[PDB]
Amino acid sequence: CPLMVKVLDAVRGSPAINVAVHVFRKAADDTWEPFASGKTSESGELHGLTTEEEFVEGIYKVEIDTKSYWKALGISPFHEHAEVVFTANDSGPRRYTIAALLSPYSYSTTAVVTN
Amino acid sequence: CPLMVKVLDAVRGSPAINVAVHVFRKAADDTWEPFASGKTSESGELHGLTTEEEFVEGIYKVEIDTKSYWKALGISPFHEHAEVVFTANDSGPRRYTIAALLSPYSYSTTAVVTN
Amino acid sequence: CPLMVKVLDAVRGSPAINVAVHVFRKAADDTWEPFASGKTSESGELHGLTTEEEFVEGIYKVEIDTKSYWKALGISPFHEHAEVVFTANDSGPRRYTIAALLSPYSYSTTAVVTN
Amino acid sequence: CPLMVKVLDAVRGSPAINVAVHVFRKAADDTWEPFASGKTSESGELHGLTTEEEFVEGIYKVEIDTKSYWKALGISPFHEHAEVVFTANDSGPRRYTIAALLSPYSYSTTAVVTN
Ligand SMILES: O=C(c1ccccc1)c1ccc2c3c(cccc13)C(=O)N(O)C2=O
Ligand SMILES: O=C(c1ccccc1)c1ccc2c3c(cccc13)C(=O)N(O)C2=O
Repeated sequence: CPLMVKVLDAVRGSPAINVAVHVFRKAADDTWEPFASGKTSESGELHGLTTEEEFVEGIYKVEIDTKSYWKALGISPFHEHAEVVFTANDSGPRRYTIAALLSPYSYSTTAVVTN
Repeated sequence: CPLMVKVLDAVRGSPAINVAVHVFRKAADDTWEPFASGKTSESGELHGLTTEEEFVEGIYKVEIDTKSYWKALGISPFHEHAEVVFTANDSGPRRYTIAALLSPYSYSTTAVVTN
Repeated sequence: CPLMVKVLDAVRGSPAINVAVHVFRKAADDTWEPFASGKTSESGELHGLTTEEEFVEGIYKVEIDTKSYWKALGISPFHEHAEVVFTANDSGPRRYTIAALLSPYSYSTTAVVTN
Repeated sequence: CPLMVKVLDAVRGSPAINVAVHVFRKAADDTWEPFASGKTSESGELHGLTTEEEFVEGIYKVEIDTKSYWKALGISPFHEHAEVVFTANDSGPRRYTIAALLSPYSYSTTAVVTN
């Protein structure tokens, strides 16, 4: 897949399993169109969101439902979600791994982009 | 102020200066209503966004224009911006510091919430 | 002070208070010579470690006792400590802020170096 | 392997390739004994450091030579290295992934521990 999302839990030192992830693409009218969604697996990874032909140039938003993840563990976290917004494929097709490392009052996100 | 934003640059080891920050409150119709904005100071800090009276309970979005910052430095960035979305004051008024540490392909954000 | 250390807790969204910090200078024989130490304040900050005269060029180690902090909170940690090792003042005296953001299984450290 | 190290570059959004990594184990006399070493591959991963039978309980230090990585890219970074120190296998054998995300003036490190 040209787009993979990986989510880790910095409290438990584990993959963050069953985290909902929604992907949107900015349409010509500037609205966010639903693009793909899924949940992280037991390895904290979400594969198969899209294909090379569907994943054309554009601005994409990945929204990771971090609040439901923490709430299910009993925690009332700070953030409603973790959103990552980015222009994709501007210089031709690339493969993107969007990684997120989650704590109740902090998160980090990183992209690894390969050709 | 009950809300302060602080932005750091992990490439130069410095405050991130003159970074545009916009704050929104979620409206009854789920749209984002612009509320306050500013540019970070020489210390990477943005003070005076709001007041205790005005900063009522609700869902808030802080959008940090990370792409303009990296463009100003001649460095290719990944993200269009860094967004932080949170519910405020759920258990009473708090002082919020939203800190963001920026790299071209990664950012982290942390909330320091004090009483 | 030319050297300040600031520690934040990503689980509680707070300064990390009463965290032990030890600073060492590398000796001619490659051993670590203890130099200064302290505990972070209510703001997570440790000031007054050293002075401009004393803080000459050299390699310095800051060891943050993250394991004691997490043990005090009843939370199982991964690391024995967080170490930060750096060469100081290579291009002249600077003011260094060493910031660390702590989670039980992850930490980040950043230097803010100003003139 | 029960111990894997993965290193990423937050400036370029890429694996950090050919990074030297040295692992030490604390001996009964409290000294650091060399345990294993290697370099990250094209995927920024270092596999094969040890075996399940060799990787007994103990305190381990992983030193990642982040300074040589940056210097080879023309950058004079803040840190001399990134060190991660941890007790392993205290509650029986586990598999450890030590991940490090590198910027010139910042790094983060995370452990994913699985059973
Ligand atoms: O988020 C921070 C951080 C991110 C990665 C590593 C270490 C600290 C951070 C860095 C520096 C400061 C702060 C603060 C609050 C919350 C986070 C940080 C803060 O109040 N101040 O003054 C910092 O300098
Ligand atoms: O973002 C990561 C990170 C966050 C904080 C500290 C160290 C690494 C991170 C952790 C683990 C993995 C990855 C990956 C890509 C990008 C970032 C990470 C990745 O591909 N894999 O396999 C990781 O395990």
